[PDB]
Amino acid sequence: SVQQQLEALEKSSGGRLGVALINTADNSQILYRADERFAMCSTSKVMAAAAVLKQSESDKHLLNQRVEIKKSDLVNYNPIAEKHVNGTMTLAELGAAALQYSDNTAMNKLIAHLGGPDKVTAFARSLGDETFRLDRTAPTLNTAIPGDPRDTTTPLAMAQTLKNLTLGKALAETQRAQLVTWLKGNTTGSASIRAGLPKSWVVGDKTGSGDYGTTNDIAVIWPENHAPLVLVTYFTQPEQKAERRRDILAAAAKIVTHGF
Ligand SMILES: *C(=O)[C@@H](NC(=O)/C(=N\OC)c1csc(N)n1)[C@@H]1N=C(C(=O)O)C(=C)CS1
Repeated sequence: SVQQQLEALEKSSGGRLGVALINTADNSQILYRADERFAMCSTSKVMAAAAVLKQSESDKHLLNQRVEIKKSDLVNYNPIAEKHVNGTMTLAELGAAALQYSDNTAMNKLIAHLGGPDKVTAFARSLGDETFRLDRTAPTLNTAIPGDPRDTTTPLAMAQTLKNLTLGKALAETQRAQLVTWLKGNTTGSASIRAGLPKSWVVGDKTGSGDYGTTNDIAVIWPENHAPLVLVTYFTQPEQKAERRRDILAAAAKIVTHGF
């Protein structure tokens, strides 16, 4: 069975696997440690970007508002922001960079505008997500220390919220479409969930990487002849310097999407 397959995958993986798939055709779900907390790492950027999109609903000039990028803003990974030092990036461009290239500086600019990590949590709560919590900025929000509650959520919680954000009631249509466009254009998830699905399927996703070999990916999947699927695959390991295992995410995705 699917459950036995996931258990077998986890057993040989040397880590802890968290999976939550929602089939929007009948709202049925495939869950594996779906109620356990996992460090979200960069997958948390979706909530920060969505928070700004929500604001843009009542501020028509927000997305085009320029933000100055200084050398001091650069952190551990910022392939897009680095290209704009001494210049500016609009909030929309920061949203794009944060989601499609997982630019950590872009994420920090989004948090800074919103007023801090706690403001992202407040946004998640307003969506009915009582699990999500953002406590730090990038890159420390990716320490993924075992048992640390900071910057964590559960696979089911994130799956429900991602569904609400991309296919549901969370955002106004234009903003919802914008978030979807950003997710579909992600460049960082080839080897993750996407690697375990038919090549013709359209996918939007946000990956995450951190210490303890934490390897995450959250996605919305559009089959060619079926209703969308929302999938969260989180993976973490016992040693701080473990390698990321995107192959495990691809494997989990293949397992739970069999038949769709
Ligand atoms: C998000 O998860 C973030 N990850 C990091 O910045 C870190 N490691 O990534 C290799 C990190 C920060 S502190 C620490 N011990 N480790 C970005 N996300 C991705 C992704 O997988 O989507 C990146 C490719 C780049 S940085």
